[PDB]
Amino acid sequence: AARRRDVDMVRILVDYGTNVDTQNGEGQTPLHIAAAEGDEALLKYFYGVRASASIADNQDRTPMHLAAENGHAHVIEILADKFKASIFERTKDGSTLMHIASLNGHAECATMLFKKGVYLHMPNKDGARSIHTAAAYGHTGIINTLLQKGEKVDVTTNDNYTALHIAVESAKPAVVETLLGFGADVHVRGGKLRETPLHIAARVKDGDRCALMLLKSGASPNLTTDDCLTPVHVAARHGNLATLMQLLEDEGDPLYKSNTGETPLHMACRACHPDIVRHLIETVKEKHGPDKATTYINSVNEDGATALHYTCQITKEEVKIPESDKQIVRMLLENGADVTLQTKTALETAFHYCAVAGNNDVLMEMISHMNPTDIQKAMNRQSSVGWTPLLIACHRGHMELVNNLLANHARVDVFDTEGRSALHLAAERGYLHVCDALLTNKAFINSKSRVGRTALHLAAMNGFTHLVKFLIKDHNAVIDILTLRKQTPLHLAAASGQMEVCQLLLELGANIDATDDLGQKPIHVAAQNNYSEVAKLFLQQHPSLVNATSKDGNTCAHIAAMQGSVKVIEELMKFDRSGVISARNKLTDATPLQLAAEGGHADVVKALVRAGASCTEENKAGFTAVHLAAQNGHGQVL
Amino acid sequence: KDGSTLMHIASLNGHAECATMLFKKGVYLHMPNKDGARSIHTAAAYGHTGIINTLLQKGEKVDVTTNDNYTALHIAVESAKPAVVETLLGF
Repeated sequence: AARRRDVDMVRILVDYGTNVDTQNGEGQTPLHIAAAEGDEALLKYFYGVRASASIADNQDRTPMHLAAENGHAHVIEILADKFKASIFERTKDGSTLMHIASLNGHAECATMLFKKGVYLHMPNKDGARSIHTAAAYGHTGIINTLLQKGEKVDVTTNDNYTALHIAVESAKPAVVETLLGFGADVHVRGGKLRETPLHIAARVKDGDRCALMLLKSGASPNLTTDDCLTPVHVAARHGNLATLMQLLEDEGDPLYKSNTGETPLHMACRACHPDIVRHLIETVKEKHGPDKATTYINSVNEDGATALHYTCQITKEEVKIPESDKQIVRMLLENGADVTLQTKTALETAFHYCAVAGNNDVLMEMISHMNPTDIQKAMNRQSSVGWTPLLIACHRGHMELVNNLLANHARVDVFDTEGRSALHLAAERGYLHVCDALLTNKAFINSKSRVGRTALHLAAMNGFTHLVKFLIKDHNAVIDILTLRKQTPLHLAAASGQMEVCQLLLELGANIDATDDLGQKPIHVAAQNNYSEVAKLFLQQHPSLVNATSKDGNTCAHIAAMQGSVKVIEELMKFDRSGVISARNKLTDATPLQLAAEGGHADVVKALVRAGASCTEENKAGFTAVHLAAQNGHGQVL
Repeated sequence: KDGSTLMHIASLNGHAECATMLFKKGVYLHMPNKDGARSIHTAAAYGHTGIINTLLQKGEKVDVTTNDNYTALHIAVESAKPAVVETLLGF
């Protein structure tokens, strides 16, 4: 009867003794359904029975609060006749139900809720007052009555936003008209970015209805942000077309220059918007001539960046419009370009950025159409590192792009400052079909770097067994290639300690005990970087009987004593403990306990003393290992 | 396209009896021009003292500036209207 606004059934049912403060599953009271219903008949009937109204719903919508959720005023005054507290609205965010009257927008509720709910001004937990939410949800009459009651529209929040700086965020046009009529200053400031409202008007998606009303009352497209950028730059960023047309119509210059040297063409192009770039070149072509349009396209930001550099850095994931990047490149190349434009610091042209990104599934074609032969002059140049886009694309693994560059016949014999080819980069990152695409294009396997590393050395270093099978099996790469440090990739593979790779190299077979520049049999290099399972491969398979190995310095167990390799010497002692205790170095007469105590590794002492290893083995100088503990200062070994 | 806002038109021609009924009806005090000039700036520009008496009566501080920072003296002296500047000093 309350929600149906039935007064006869409330008089008879309440005359039958019903609950005056009844509660449904939602918790909204029947008197709260009378104030929320906007029916003063059931409000005076429940007020005649003195119905308590403090028990609101689950959303705390009390009789004045749910009556303001409807918009009734006599239900709020009759709620005050039922002693509703008009000074009590809080909902852990500063409810303060003039905000609710600014949520829904009821002026007849706002006047009686001004005489009754006397609070002008109590802000939200964000810091927003009633004009901020009235301007947010777009209720002009509430702004007429709150501005009539007296509150300056230069009011800010905790985040410094004025009423324009919230009404333009919601893009409510006639609200902004009333705020300009109230006396708002269109320049003023923004929160945490220190921004004019045009920087909001060129950022919100619906700004075109509102930004002209910022320019009807006059505003400043010359006004920069904290990062020194016009709102032309902002509409260049956020993809707003008609707003940018209004900004250029209002004598906003497209010729400004950011703190990073960026024109709005640059950051317009980086956000990938075709009609903005189109429109900017169509305006600069008129108001400065096509020559200054060509120098405007070839305008140079900080670190030598032109707009062609900001073409290529977009990707195929963040493109989100199918043929946008291609026609942006058509609008930039077709209207004059400096297609190389070698950058200032990092020496690389905009072509290199194609190989950085992967939108050169399309953009490599589009740039690669409008040059007859100097494409090769673009492809044969090197970066500051010394990189060609073959080195960058093969460094990343954009496979179809590598198929595009090799069909466009770039030279595979380029070299970086580290003496590396594309086989060394793609083999370093481990891509199969990139190296396959190189070797179809007559790449040279067994090339070497400054360290003399081959592609097999890097693939064995970085764990790519399919690339190792691909090189040795598919392309007959030599297995026992030495570095400049005279290292085969079995112990350069055991240097990084990759077990299955060394299983593959021993499955293909090579000279195991081939010494390195330090005379290093492979388990020495396995013991320097203390990979226990790799020594378990070279020793569990046991192809060379290298437990009693010899190097230029010492044996493997001595290096195991040097590193503190209790797992590695646990495997070595667990295989050949009797032959691992008696390790006397032929050059120094040293034992592994002496290098353990000299290194101060107490756990190696626990392992070898746990296996035997009497301490009384004197050196060539003559010491027990206790004396090396005394010389080196390791009391745990003591 | 330049912020017409016909209280400016009442400040162009200078009719106070049109300004009162155009204040109750054309309720906008304050919407500036595309240059940034409000109704006191054009009333002071074209030299109509009674419009400045009624707009100053309706409430608007004469330290108001434009987009180009000119106060009401900084436009009334550009037009060199003397008694306008007298009323602005009285304001």
